[PDB]
Amino acid sequence: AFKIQLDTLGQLPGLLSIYTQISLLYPVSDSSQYPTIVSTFEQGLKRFSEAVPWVAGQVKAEGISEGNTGTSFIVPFEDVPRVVVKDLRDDPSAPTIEGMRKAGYPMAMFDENIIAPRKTLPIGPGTGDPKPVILLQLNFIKGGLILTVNGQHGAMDMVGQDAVIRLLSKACRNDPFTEEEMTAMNLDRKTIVPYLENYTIGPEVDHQIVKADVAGGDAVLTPVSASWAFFTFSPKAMSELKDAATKTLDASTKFVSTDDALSAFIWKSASRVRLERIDGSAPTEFCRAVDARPAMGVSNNYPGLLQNMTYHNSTIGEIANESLGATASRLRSELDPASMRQRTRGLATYLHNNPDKSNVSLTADADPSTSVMLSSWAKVGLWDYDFGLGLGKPETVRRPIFEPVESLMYFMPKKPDGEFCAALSLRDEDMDRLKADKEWTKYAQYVG
Ligand SMILES: CC1=C[C@@H]2O[C@@H]3[C@H](O)C[C@](C)([C@@]2(CO)[C@H](O)C1=O)[C@]31CO1
Ligand SMILES: [Mg+2]
Ligand code: NA
Repeated sequence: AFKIQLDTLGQLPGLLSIYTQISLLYPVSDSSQYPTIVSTFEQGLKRFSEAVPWVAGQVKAEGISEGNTGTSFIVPFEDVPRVVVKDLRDDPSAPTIEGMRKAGYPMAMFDENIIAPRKTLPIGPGTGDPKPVILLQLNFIKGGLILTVNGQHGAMDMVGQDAVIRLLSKACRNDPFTEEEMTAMNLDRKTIVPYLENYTIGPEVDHQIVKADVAGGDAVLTPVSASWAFFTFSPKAMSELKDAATKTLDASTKFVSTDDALSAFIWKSASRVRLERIDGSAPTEFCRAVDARPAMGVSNNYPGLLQNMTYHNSTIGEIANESLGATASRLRSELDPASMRQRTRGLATYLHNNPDKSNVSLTADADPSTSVMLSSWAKVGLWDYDFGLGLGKPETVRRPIFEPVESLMYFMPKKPDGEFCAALSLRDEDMDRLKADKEWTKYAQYVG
């Protein structure tokens, strides 16, 4: 038995309600291999659960009442995490490995309804019902295997989910866990962010509390037609964007990263096409997800939810028209560790002080029409894991498609050669213009 209070940050209503999904594709040479794939995975899940029982638990809330959104804990559920095994080899609506390869692994070929064990959003059957900490699905497709992992978002951010998956891979291989891994997996969560003393409200929580007169909130489904698409950026395209940004930096900015440069290029490209439907004076906010473990001095192997955002406010015309380096400098300027730490402590403290957490959101004031809400998974280690399956490393690592959430965006785990894959969700008007935009298509290959 275990009763592990979630990270205070994981008590955010918008995180408690969603699952983060990721899919790994492997080629499978012969259908004779599938029974061993399954048994290897089941034995790995069993070994993992024996070492760290909470990975098989569920997230459960208690103390909910009027004006009290309660407190959630990881508590026992089943003996092992649930894996669903699904044979799609003869399903004509399923993808095939050759179809994938020919289309360049599009998001539309990773349909969460077909290849994931549970939806991202709390929509449909069984989303009212236990919330398992992690759920898995093995999908047999013609010539291949799609492994999908779902993580309960209050229990883990993608850095934490990567930590968990990485240890699952070790458990499948029957490789020992290190002492540091075991320690990180068992750190107390409710104390991992030290609170601020005598804190009511401050700039730490700017852009994170919903107000009646300000548009924003969690996973806003806009009443406009929208879609998801992947765009790939070659290692050369990425280095040319980084070069272009580096040449045009603000005087206050010594350097920017590859990630900064692409995030900036997208904000600029989005703002540029949006000029076709709104005035340049229209405000625009970039909300950028940031792993807060380094600022807090926490192990990269901590499997919980320790993430914040940085916020950047300008206007559509300014962002579109300024240099790439000006825009990348905006982003880099908010990454001082001391700042991230103070802001993160402030958010955690505000949450701790307030039984009613219903107004708190990482995108509290991000207007979907003009904003960019981006989370980069570029640094996570998913391209390296083989799960003892004998299939080699993943051929691709892609997020499943789900309902369009206007202005929400992700970077996939960076391919070892340096290729980036960006998932963009935009209203049709914006998406169509972006795809036809020469400055965009110079670097971005549309995949879908
Ligand atoms: C459905 C959905 C998932 C989201 O993904 C990334 C990150 O995992 C948290 C979130 C704040 C996030 C959480 O709400 C985002 O705003 C969202 O709507 C996000 C945009 O930064
Ligand atoms: Mg409320
Ligand atoms: Na050790």
